[PDB]
Amino acid sequence: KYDVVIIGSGPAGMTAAMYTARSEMKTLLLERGVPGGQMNNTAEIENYPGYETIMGPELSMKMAEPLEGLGVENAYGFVTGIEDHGDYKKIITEDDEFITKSIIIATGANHRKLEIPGEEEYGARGVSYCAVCDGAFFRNQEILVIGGGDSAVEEALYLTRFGQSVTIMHRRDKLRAQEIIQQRAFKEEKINFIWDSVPMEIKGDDKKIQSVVYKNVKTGEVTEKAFGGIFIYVGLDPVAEFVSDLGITDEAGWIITDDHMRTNIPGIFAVGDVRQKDFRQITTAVGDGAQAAQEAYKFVVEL
Amino acid sequence: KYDVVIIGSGPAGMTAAMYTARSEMKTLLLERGVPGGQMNNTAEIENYPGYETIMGPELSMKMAEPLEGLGVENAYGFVTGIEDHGDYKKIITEDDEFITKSIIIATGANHRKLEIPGEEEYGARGVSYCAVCDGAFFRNQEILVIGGGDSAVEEALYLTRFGQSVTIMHRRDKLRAQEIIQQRAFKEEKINFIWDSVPMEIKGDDKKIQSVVYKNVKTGEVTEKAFGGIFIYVGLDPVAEFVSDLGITDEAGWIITDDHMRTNIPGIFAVGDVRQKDFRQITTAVGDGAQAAQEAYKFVVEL
Ligand SMILES: Cc1cc2nc3c(=O)[nH]c(=O)nc-3n(C[C@H](O)[C@H](O)[C@H](O)COP(=O)(O)OP(=O)(O)OC[C@H]3O[C@@H](n4cnc5c(N)ncnc54)[C@H](O)[C@@H]3O)c2cc1C
Ligand SMILES: Cc1cc2nc3c(=O)[nH]c(=O)nc-3n(C[C@H](O)[C@H](O)[C@H](O)COP(=O)(O)OP(=O)(O)OC[C@H]3O[C@@H](n4cnc5c(N)ncnc54)[C@H](O)[C@@H]3O)c2cc1C
Ligand SMILES: NC(=O)c1ccc[n+]([C@@H]2O[C@H](COP(=O)([O-])OP(=O)(O)OC[C@H]3O[C@@H](n4cnc5c(N)ncnc54)[C@H](OP(=O)(O)O)[C@@H]3O)[C@@H](O)[C@H]2O)c1
Ligand SMILES: NC(=O)c1ccc[n+]([C@@H]2O[C@H](COP(=O)([O-])OP(=O)(O)OC[C@H]3O[C@@H](n4cnc5c(N)ncnc54)[C@H](OP(=O)(O)O)[C@@H]3O)[C@@H](O)[C@H]2O)c1
Repeated sequence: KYDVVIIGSGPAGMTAAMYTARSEMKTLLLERGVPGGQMNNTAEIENYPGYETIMGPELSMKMAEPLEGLGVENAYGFVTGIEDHGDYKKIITEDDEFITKSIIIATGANHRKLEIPGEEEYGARGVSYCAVCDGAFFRNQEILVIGGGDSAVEEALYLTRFGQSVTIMHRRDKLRAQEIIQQRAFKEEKINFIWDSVPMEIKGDDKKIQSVVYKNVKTGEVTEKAFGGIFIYVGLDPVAEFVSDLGITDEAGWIITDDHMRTNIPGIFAVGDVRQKDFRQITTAVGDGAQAAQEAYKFVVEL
Repeated sequence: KYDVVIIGSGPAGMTAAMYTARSEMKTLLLERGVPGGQMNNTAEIENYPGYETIMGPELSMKMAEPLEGLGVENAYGFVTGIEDHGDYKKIITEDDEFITKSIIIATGANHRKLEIPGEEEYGARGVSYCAVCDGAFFRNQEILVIGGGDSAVEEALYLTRFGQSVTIMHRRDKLRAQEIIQQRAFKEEKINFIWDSVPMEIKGDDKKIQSVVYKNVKTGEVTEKAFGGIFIYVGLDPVAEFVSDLGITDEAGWIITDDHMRTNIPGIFAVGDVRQKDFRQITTAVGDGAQAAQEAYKFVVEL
């Protein structure tokens, strides 16, 4: 009944949906939230070719704009499972079932947790995984940012708009982030570093965070320092629970595809951040999405 | 002396160059012509995520804009060859030589010729491979477009701005173009079709084209019909002459890569339309470019 159902309306899904709709495939695009995916949790995007710098939620709106005029059917849905019935597939959401000849899984990735004490307790109250969401709550605070990748370092630079200082705590002595971003952080006067360190405990009063205990990974030295907020950027986990049974995931839970976005299962493709891969960017999301869309067209044509 | 040299400044090269420069790689971007590649020969781009519709040369300018501020060194060059000297590579242009640790080949593809009589003779004078370049010379003419793919059909739709009529001659009875574009052509009153036909001869007076002879591929029926211009869109050939010796090309001349944009030769990558692949779009150009850029960074880091 659908030719293709795309699950997730971040940039990979949105590109896939634009491409399938342009091939006049009967196209359903399911999204649990706001179109844009991670781009809506991104302050400034500088490396999407075509735009010099653009705010994440604006790029999200621009990518979403044409979809309805192309005849993509946009619908709310949280997908909880997928069943392979051979020559069609069923997709289960909270309240619905959808039958389709093909599926493109574009559900992305989620913030990895520290799994330390205080992290859950202070969730609403000092602990954050999203600087554009929460930064303004931390005006004039000493902010801590955990991680040494692109997100940690970019989000620390963004947060300097609000905080008195932002400290980046990284578990080695060399950042993973792109050098251009490293350099901007090195030069920014409101950015401090705690190198070779990991957080051990987030502590507070029963209302909000007050301090963090951490440890040096070369010496075991333990320090406790006051902070008013902590933003955590220690990597990603896959958003793929709805296929855990199906035999298309690696040991960490990422969806395995070949180079044409194909899983094990004929007619189920996966694109973007949810796939097993190293390089997670909007460029490769868009690329993957277009490729899967063309593979779904051919699969459905042949069916 | 360069960390990376990218050859060609279409969207794949431009994305690669943006990414390498952001990793602070000493980056040279060589282009024989105008930045933009094929996008500058494209009238309206509707399927680049982020833009609802944009003229090709404008998207070209937007992609080129940030490169110099990122420290990409933009230079004129027609590359004629590449030598692998093990731990560095040399690139030869008309007048220069460049030494680099890595190379990303982003030189794209060129219009395939019909290789029929009149095609060369009327090159300047009725025969064209570029509608945005030449269309306005054909105002009120009966224009012929050869091919049944995305280019033929889109470029025929564009040309209806100028011609009295545009006829699309395709060698089968079903177009290859995206269905949305097929449908727009079917509905457009100024588009006619000559199905199941191939051109045999382009004829004219010693000044300009006047007629085309063609043949029906199911019956052998031969027809000659008057036209004032012919635009040819019968597919692509690789632009890779400068590596023909090197053992990285297939029998048709496309550059073979794995899924990380790697050739046989360590430190030489290839991206975008020049690669052996099926799906040639700006989305997959940009994707390939970003991936190669990250692979070049790692290669150079390890060297
Ligand atoms: C802080 C930050 C800054 C970044 N900055 C950049 C940058 O500047 N440049 C860049 O190239 N990349 C950047 N990235 C990476 C980029 O955002 C991602 O690579 C990209 O968004 C991945 O797109 P996607 O479509 O695969 O997944 P996502 O954008 O994650 O979209 C997945 C979508 O699936 C939906 N979804 C998930 N589960 C379900 C379900 N069960 N049912 C229905 N819908 C569901 C989600 O709501 C989401 O909208 C950044 C990432 C972060 C966190
Ligand atoms: C008429 C038309 C319409 C199109 N419309 C669309 C569309 O709407 N959407 C879409 O997604 N795709 C479209 N495409 C496809 C898209 O343009 C290409 O996929 C894309 O431009 C490929 O980018 P690239 O960087 O790999 O190669 P290119 O854009 O071809 O760029 C290659 C560059 O290399 C340079 N170069 C070549 N040889 C050398 C040399 N020896 N030394 C130095 N420089 C050199 C060239 O001058 C060129 O600038 C269209 C194509 C055509 C022809
Ligand atoms: N501008 C952009 O293009 C952009 C922006 C944001 C994100 N992204 C992409 O999105 C993907 C995810 O990025 P990310 O930065 O969110 O994750 P990431 O690349 O996995 O980086 C996580 C960082 O946190 C470190 N870390 C992990 N645990 C830690 C701990 N317990 N204490 C201190 N530091 C810890 C990691 O250390 P190690 O380095 O030792 O592993 C790493 O440096 C990447 O592929 C990235 O390039 C891109
Ligand atoms: N909007 C976009 O995304 C867009 C726009 C333009 C181009 N592109 C991409 O760029 C790539 C190249 O596109 P293209 O259209 O230039 O080439 P293409 O996909 O190779 O299509 C060429 C068309 O011409 C036909 N043909 C070949 N020889 C012929 C002859 N002698 N007489 C009549 N018809 C003949 C082919 O026939 P058969 O079909 O029988 O082979 C085919 O239909 C494609 O991958 C395409 O999708 C994309």
